[PDB]
Amino acid sequence: SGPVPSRARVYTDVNTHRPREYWDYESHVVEWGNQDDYQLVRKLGRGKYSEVFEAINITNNEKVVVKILKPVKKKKIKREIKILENLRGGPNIITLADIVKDPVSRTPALVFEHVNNTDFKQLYQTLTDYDIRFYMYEILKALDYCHSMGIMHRDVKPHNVMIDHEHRKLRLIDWGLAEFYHPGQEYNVRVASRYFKGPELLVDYQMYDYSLDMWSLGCMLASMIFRKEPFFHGHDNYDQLVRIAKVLGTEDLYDYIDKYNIELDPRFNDILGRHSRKRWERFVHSENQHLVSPEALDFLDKLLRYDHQSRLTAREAMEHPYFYTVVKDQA
Ligand SMILES: CC(=O)c1[nH]c2ccc(F)cc2c1-c1cn(CC2CCN(CCNS(=O)(=O)c3ccc(-c4c(O)cccc4F)cc3)CC2)nn1
Ligand SMILES: [Cl-]
Repeated sequence: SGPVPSRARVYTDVNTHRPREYWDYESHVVEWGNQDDYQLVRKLGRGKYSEVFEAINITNNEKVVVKILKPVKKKKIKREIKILENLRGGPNIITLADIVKDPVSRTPALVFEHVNNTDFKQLYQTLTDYDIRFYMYEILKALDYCHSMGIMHRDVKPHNVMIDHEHRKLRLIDWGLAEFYHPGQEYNVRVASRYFKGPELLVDYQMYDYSLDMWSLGCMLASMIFRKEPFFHGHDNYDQLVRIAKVLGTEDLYDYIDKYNIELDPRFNDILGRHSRKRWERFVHSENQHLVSPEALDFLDKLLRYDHQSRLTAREAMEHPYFYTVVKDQA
C-alpha cells in the first residue's frame, strides 16, 4: 500500500469549525491602496519571494516596512494576506498594515509595522542563556497562537524572526509559506529552508502538520546553544537527511519510515548508511558551554524527533523546565 495517514495531535479540526471564508483563501478579494502613500527609504533585504524596504507613510510620517512581492502564484498572495489578517494582533505576529500595488508596474506590496533589527550581528553573538530562553519563549507564543488558529508557518528560522532587543520585541515574519492545517490534506514538501526542513519533508511524507514548525524551532535552538550555524549542514535535500541521521541515528529513522509505511527514495539507499544516535555532549565545548544546560538539552532532544507526532507541541514546549525562569519573571 501507500503511506499511513496522519493527523495533528492538537488543533486538529480547528479550521473545520471555522466559517469557510476563514481558510478558503482562494476566494478572498483584495482591496489595494496606492503605494504612493509610502515612500521607500532604504533597502533592508532581499530573498526568493520579495524585497523588503524601510519606508515612510507620508500621510502620518510613520515609519513602516514595505515588502514588495516577486511574482508568486496569485493564490499564494491571497494566502499570505488572509493568513496575516487572521493572525493580526496575535502574540508576536508581525502586524500587516496595508496592501498596495505600484500604480504603474502594478507589483503588489504588503506594508507591515517596522521592527528595528539593526546592530543585530552584536545580538547574535552576545545573547545570554537567559535571553535565548526569553526569545525562544516569545517565538513559541507566536507558534502556539498560529497553530491554535489553524495555521502552519512552515518557514521558521532565524531570518524570519525579527528582534528589537532594545525593547525586547520579537516578531515572527514572512508568512508567505504558511498554510492552513486541514486533517488529511497532503501538503507540498518543497517548503522551508534546507537546513530547517523536517524529516517529513526530506522523505516526502506529505500529510504533515504544525509539528513541522517545531522541528524547525529545534534547529534554531541547537544552532544557538551549540554555536554551529547551521546545526544540520546538508549539501542537498538528500544529504540533509543523512546529516540528521548522523546525529539522531538511523534506527529511529527507519522505525519512522516503517511506522508510516513511507516509500523511501532509492537514492537514500546508498547514502543513509548505518549511524548510532549521538549524545548531545559531543557538540559542547568551552565556547558554548555557557548556553548549554541539562534543561536546554532535555528540551532540545524533545523537539528533534523523526516522528512528527512525537515532538513537543508549542504549548508543551512553553511548559518545559527550560522556561521555568522566564515564566517566573513574566509576573
Ligand atoms: C525578510 C522579510 O520578508 C521581512 N519582512 C518584514 C516585515 C516587517 C519588518 F519590520 C521587517 C521585515 C523583513 C526583514 C528582513 N530583514 C533582514 C533580515 C536580516 C537578518 N536578520 C536575522 C537575525 N534575526 S534576529 O532578530 O537577530 C534573531 C533571530 C533569532 C534569534 C534566536 C535564535 O536563532 C535561536 C534562539 C533564540 C533566538 F533569539 C536571535 C536573533 C533578520 C532580518 N529585515 N527586515
Ligand atoms: Cl513578512
